[PDB]
Amino acid sequence: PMTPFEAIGGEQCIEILVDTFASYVSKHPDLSPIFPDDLTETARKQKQFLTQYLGGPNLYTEEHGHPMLRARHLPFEITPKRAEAWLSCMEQAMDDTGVHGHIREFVFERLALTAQHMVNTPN
Amino acid sequence: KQPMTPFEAIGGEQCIEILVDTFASYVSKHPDLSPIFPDDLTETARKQKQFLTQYLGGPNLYTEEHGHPMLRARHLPFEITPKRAEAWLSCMEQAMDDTGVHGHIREFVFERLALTAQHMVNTPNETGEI
Ligand code: HEM
Ligand code: HEM
Ligand SMILES: [C-]#N
Ligand SMILES: [C-]#N
Repeated sequence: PMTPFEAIGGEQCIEILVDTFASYVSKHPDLSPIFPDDLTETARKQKQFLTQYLGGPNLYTEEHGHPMLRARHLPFEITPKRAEAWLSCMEQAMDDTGVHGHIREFVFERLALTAQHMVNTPN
Repeated sequence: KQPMTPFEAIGGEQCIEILVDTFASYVSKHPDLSPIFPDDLTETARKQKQFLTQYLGGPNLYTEEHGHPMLRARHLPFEITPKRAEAWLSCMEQAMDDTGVHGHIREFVFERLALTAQHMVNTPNETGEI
């Protein structure tokens, strides 16, 4: 024991985490313009990626191949301000789904680092 | 008579401490690598030492603290190109040279590490690399 995926609560917790996150993303002025109007598909892939990243089944790469995550974000203007907005929505999502304690810090530190890596545009 | 574990054969903790500290120095200077690593590699180095210790047959310091390495999953968000894997291995080679790691243990460790690096690659090659 115990993968971050099991510690965070498994599929059930990822489901609601990402559903709540997508809701906040869709309502954030800094993010809603660059995401799809319908985030269903986006959220489906976010669940895949977070699942596989945190030690669950290899959902994302089994369907979409190599993650190449920064490259998939290149077509979008991802500014430091937008990275902040993203993490701000993940923070609220984790608060709303009960993700606390060491797993919260573990996951958020790694997504904050990842979000920094996605930045491809100055403010 | 017990053969040495690979971790013993390389010189144990004192070697792994020196090798990783040296490696992380090269990493932080490598233009292909430093952008994606944290600015302060101290936590990364601490984890690398723990990983490599158990990776080579020492105690399970990494798994006991962090859980299963699952390194391909843990590297999923990071832009790991074939080039950056070679840079990684290049810094390890230089680090091994600086720390005195030679012989069968060096080739055993490097060849295993070269397999792991290739498995971390999660971004296609760039133009000219086909
Ligand atoms: C730094 C701020 C970020 C912004 C502004 C951003 C924005 C976006 C946008 C607009 C898309 C397109 C969605 C679609 O076409 O369906 C996308 C895709 C995606 N993003 Fe993010 N993102 C950010 C960071 C992250 C982070 C930290 C992760 C960590 C897991 C992540 C994982 C993904 C995944 C898995 C996809 C699906 C890619 C695909 O297969 O098409 N992103 N992102
Ligand atoms: C192939 C080129 C590689 C690149 C570019 C690379 C890059 C990175 C980066 C940017 C991180 C994030 C640092 C952090 O969050 O602390 C990381 C974490 C890590 N890497 Fe690598 N890596 C590579 C290969 C390897 C190899 C070959 C090994 C082991 C033999 C390894 C073991 C680790 C470990 C244990 C961690 C810490 C994960 C954690 O517990 O958070 N990596 N790597
Ligand atoms: C990406 N959210
Ligand atoms: C990884 N270093």
